[PDB]
Amino acid sequence: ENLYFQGHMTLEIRPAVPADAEQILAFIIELADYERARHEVVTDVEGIRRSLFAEGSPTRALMCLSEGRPIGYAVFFYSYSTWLGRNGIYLEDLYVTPEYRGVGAGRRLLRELAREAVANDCGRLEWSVLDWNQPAIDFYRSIGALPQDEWVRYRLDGEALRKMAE
Amino acid sequence: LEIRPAVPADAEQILAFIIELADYERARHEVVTDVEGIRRSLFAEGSPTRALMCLSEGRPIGYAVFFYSYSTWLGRNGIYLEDLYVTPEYRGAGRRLLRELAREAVANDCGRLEWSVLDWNQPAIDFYRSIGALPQDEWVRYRLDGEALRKMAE
Repeated sequence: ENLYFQGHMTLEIRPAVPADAEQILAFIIELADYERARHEVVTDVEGIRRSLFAEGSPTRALMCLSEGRPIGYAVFFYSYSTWLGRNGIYLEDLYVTPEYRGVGAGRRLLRELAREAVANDCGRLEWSVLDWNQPAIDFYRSIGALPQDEWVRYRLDGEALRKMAE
Repeated sequence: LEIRPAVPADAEQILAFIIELADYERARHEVVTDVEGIRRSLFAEGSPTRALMCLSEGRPIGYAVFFYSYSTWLGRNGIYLEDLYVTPEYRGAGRRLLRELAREAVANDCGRLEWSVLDWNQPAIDFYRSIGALPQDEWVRYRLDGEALRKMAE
């Protein structure tokens, strides 16, 4: 004998502010750790605070909270399609703490980005997922998102980038 | 050869090149915009997107289109290169366009310069390999557009 029932909490989504930096970094680390890349986080709180909230930063961040109490975040920026001749939005990070993965916070963050895209005349909302991350893939497939698997992303960074400039 | 920022007057030439590139990428039919649409978006007041023109002796020979990304791991902006193209009769202009983008990346405190390539496009892959670029092939890009995007918003 036991009993299951629905609980209801009011959740909040708001734009992030400079004071959110320490929490945002905390969540960035948690996400990177889930993505098996903890060691790749090389920034610090002031690095995040300054770059994310610079005047004319291309990047925007949202916080998700419960009587908050932050429970998740998203970081995104505008992209462009030359084929559509329209801006798009690219979602870089999306994360909800494990404890709160059932309440629909992740989905609503993604929905609000979609609303922003449509409201701003954008052709596409896009993001990336690790090929081994089947739970996330299942979710993205379920909402009608489609893989762009003909494309491979290439990167210049570190010394190779410096040499290309020099 | 000359590399310069694109201006609204370049829109016609940019679109012609966009179509040339799309055609090579086996996607000519995906270009659904006109010059007007390019003007209104690419050259909108407050536009997040930039373009570079490559010219040889006053003649436009190629272009790039790019925007700023962000790495939460690095705590740094990056640049994402959407389009890079040099017309056949002039194919080292492409390398020159990339150099300018890299210089822009370095001056603007960017950690990464990135772009995408079709897996069948071996000439592009060969070129990118030759400049020290590395494939980020653990990731798959996902997209919502059209009805799926509209329905998600609602």
